[PDB]
Amino acid sequence: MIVLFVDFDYFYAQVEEVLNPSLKGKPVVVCVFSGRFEDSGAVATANYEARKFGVKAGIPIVEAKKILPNAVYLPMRKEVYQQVSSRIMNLLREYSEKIEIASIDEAYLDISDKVRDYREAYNLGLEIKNKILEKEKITVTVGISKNKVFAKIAADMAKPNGIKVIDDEEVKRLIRELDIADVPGIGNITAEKLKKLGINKLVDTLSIEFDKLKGMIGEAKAKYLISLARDEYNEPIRTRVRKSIGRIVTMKRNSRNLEEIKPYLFRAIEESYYKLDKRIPKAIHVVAVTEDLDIVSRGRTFPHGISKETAYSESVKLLQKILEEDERKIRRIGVRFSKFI
DNA sequence: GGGGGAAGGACTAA
DNA sequence: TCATAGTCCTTCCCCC
Ligand SMILES: [Mg+2]
Ligand SMILES: [Mg+2]
Repeated sequence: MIVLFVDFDYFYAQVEEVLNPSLKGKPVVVCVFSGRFEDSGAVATANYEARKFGVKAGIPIVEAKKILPNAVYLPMRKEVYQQVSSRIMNLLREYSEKIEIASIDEAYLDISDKVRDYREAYNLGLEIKNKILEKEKITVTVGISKNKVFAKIAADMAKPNGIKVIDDEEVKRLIRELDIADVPGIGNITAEKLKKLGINKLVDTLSIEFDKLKGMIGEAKAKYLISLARDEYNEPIRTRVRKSIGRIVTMKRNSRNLEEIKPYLFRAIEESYYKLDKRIPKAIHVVAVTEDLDIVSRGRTFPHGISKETAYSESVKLLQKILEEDERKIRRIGVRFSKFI
């Protein structure tokens, strides 16, 4: 299997550039303004001009302004980025029916039946970068290898505006050298549990007692890491099916007053159903972001489709169940639907 | 012993 | 006042 992975570069920021060419060269910061106070919120992303100085996805807009008070700050326009994204995905289908859209800016193409070696793949990668730059003036990084995971690692190494192949020999090389924390699926919490076992390279997972690793990081991740170690991982590229759709919204001020949170809850439902678009969910969950940031969630599954009417009354029950089972004030409130028919 | 689903918190990522 | 969507893992639970 020859997988080709595509990841758009500093996407939201780059799209803002394409719609306003005069931003080219200046640090650009796309923000999610929460609204409780001027400059409240986080950075969704930044171009490399801004990123070069420490301004990057996740930090408070406040900080970014202290680092680069003169960078361009723009409100995130997801709808716009999503349409640009869809158009790019379509260009990708012209290269393989077997395509997996991982996120708004990531996709895997199984090009096994399109090329015969990593040389042709590489050229096809170039064709793709030029096609996109051409049609949408968007630069992307291409990663090529024998499976989804390494194709993604290839990309991580070559970004931005790059392209890299990781042949079988380099795979085995990485299995021993590559820092295990840089493996897709391994987060901080998991990276830590691993270090606490001397495990710092994939190979180290082959020498350790399984049940020992399993009891530490869970059975699924254990099998995942090992299979990668044995150079055996090869999950198929498959059309993705969003299993759930929801929306969570931050409130002006925290509280635990049902009637004061209702507005937000309902606003979150209207926005969600909209997104549902044709989909009828059989399950629903009300999600809460406590003052301390912990997450409290209570949901329920029904034996049939959920009407917006139901969603309404039902969400209030779940909301209160949360209210009674947690004495914390709520910072953000949202809803989430799943188990579509 | 395990198929299978429902619920709640974990974990990645974003 | 710093703090922005989704997928699974783990557990209990009915039950063949
Ligand atoms: Mg990405
Ligand atoms: Mg990207």
